[PDB]
Amino acid sequence: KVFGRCELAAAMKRHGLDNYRGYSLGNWVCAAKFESNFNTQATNRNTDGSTDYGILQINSRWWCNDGRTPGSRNLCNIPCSALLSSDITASVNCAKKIVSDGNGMNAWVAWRNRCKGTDVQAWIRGCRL
Repeated sequence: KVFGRCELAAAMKRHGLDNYRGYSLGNWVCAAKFESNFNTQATNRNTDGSTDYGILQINSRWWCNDGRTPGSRNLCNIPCSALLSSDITASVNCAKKIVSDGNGMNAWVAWRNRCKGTDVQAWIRGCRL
């Protein structure tokens, strides 16, 4: 599924991401935009052999099991395939664990490079929330 901007903002809010660990909804929306272009099916192979999955490009090195990331963990206790669903629950639950891990949203390199410090509220402008 390719979410609309305001549609994703509503789903993220519903699932408890808005101000989670102090990160406003705009931050999450912005991260999703640059991680996946709002596409739940997005996958991207990394140089180290791990793969990033779903709307928030959650990585198989630590967070999910894909069966082809040697030495990796599965700290969210999910198959990485679950992170590709049209329903964002698994991605949101796992994101919450990630953002609690110590470095906040800096875990998402596209958030640090493209969202951090910017006017992230723009991402939820006009949305009925």
